[PDB]
Amino acid sequence: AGEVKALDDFYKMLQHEPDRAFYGLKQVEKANEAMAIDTLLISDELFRHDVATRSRYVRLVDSVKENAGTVRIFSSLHVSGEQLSQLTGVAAILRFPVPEL
Repeated sequence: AGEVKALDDFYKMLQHEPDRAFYGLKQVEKANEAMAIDTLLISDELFRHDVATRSRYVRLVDSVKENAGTVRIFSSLHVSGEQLSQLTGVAAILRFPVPEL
């Protein structure tokens, strides 16, 4: 609902300002280091089944909230979550561009 609105806005951002729409954990982590994130979009599959990697995901979630961002956790039982999953399970809409990409 909010989930599908956010993901719509992600695809919109790819058209409107591509430098404010990233996917992939490395890109999204770089954007959070700059505190640039508007919304983090994450599949709950990524928490499901490896301690280090899961911890990396939980740090990211908490850190994004600490940086005045919003996190939206997607089920994978609709087309919306399935699509996020095709983008590696993590994406972000950025509030600001990150000049260093």
